[PDB]
Amino acid sequence: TIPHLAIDPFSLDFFDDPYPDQQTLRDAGPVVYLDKWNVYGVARYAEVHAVLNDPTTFCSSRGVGLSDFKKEKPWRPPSLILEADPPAHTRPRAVLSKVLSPATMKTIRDGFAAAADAKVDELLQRGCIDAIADLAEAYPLSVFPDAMGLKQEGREHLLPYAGLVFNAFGPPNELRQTAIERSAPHQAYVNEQCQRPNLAPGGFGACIHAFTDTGEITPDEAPLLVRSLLSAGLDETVNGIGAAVYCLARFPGELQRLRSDPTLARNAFEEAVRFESPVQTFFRTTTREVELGGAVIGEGEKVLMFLGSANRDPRRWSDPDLYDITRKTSGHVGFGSGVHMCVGQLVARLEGEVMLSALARKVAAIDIDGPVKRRFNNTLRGLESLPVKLTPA
Ligand code: HEM
Ligand SMILES: [Cl-]
Repeated sequence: TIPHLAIDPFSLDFFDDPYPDQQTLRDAGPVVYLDKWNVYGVARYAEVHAVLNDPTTFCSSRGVGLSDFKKEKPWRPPSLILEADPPAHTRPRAVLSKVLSPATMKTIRDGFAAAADAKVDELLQRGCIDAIADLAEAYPLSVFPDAMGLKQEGREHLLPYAGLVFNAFGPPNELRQTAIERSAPHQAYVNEQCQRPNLAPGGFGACIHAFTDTGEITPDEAPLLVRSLLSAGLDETVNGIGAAVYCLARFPGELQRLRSDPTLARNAFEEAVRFESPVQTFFRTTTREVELGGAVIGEGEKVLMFLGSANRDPRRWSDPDLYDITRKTSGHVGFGSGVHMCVGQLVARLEGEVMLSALARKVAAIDIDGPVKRRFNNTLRGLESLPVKLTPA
């Protein structure tokens, strides 16, 4: 009933161009079995959405990577929020919801937008830049560690730690094992920055620790919750911004539209998240036998959701492979869906919006003028290097 496929969704060959293989996964059926890793796969929008919105049946507490925590030790203590199910999930989720709240965005927006405008001004002075290192990476590094309240020393550890976390979701291939091999110093830095004295007042980290007063989290829970914001947030936002620039470079008509109406900045970033889906994949584990799209999956089985494929499923999207900054993007799963939907999505959309706004107001053209190079990660899709020439407006 269920087709078996030999496609390795974590192969370098696959990362180089996933889109043909994703149609193959979508069209083979609503539920596939991937023989290479012994997991079920769902690549159509409808089934991905169904799995995300039934956390009771498709739990996260047994891990959202390939590894099943009922069978193997996690490579690090479990996240109190990503790797938890309701009800244990609920109060740490509420805390991070308040730490990264609609009202909190007001406190940071002016400084985030000023840093984005200043970065664009700086890059226009240079002309030909690397839109990854010099923009997609430089800008979040210039705002988020400060907004966290991190000290300056040691920040070189943040990007290697983030890439490790997302490689560790993958299967035990060389990408993952090389990442854990090099992990000890980055792990040591992050855990130490999670302690309350090392987090500057008014920042996200201090604010998490302040919630230990309310009964929502205990003092001994705060460091692990801070860890969440030093694990998630950087690489996806970097890849999202780099994806936006990439699209604006390859689809100049959309840059011209954005220039003519800079208020499209926020949706242009959201369309970039759907179009490239920085978070490509996530696992769930069945807590029972379940019927999913005509297929029967037993208990304790790993289910791989293809988020990026779901975002390009023609059964849901008109012209899915076109970048359209006026698309009705509501309902894409680039941030997930349901109880675990990205709690930091307001931070990400804010960083993305103000950067695209600065480009929309300050740049006339963005032209690729060098070899484009892809960055390989078990879970993240993004670019290594994007040489562009910026033309001032
Ligand atoms: C373009 C940027 C981003 C993308 C594409 C993205 C993607 C995602 C996705 C797909 C999930 C779902 C996890 C699941 O369903 O198991 C998630 C959850 C999460 N994200 Fe984001 N994220 C982004 C930015 C951020 C930022 C900026 C932060 C923090 C400031 C953050 C923190 C978190 C946390 C803590 C969770 C776990 C939430 C929970 O389990 O309830 N993310 N993210
Ligand atoms: Cl760790």
